Amino acid sequence: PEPRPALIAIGSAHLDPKLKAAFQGKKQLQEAIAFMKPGVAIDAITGTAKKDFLRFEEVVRLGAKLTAEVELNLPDNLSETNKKVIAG
RNA sequence: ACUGAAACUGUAGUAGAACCAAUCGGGGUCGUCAAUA
Repeated sequence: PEPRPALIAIGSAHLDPKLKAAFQGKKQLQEAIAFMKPGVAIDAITGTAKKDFLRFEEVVRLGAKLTAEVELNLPDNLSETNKKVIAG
């Protein structure tokens, strides 16, 4: 069989459009949405940090509400039972 | 003379080891102060 495409299209989840507008040109604020989380690996016998295993990771603050547009291009003939299966 | 489809930038990883909030100090003891007549 030929490969089926998806019935669901799912956009990228972006920050609220008005919040995004508030940020424009405020480079310092865009950086402040995220922060360094430290990361280190400990040696199991010495209980001390391994060599090499020290990392700093950008993480984005919790509380972000993002929304993505979704499209369900369901077939024209699909039954109401099968619609409710997809929704389920 | 016809939009390729489908695919999580994810997986493993202790911001930790070492470091004395500490060193010295009798709750003690005597003559000063003012300037003239």
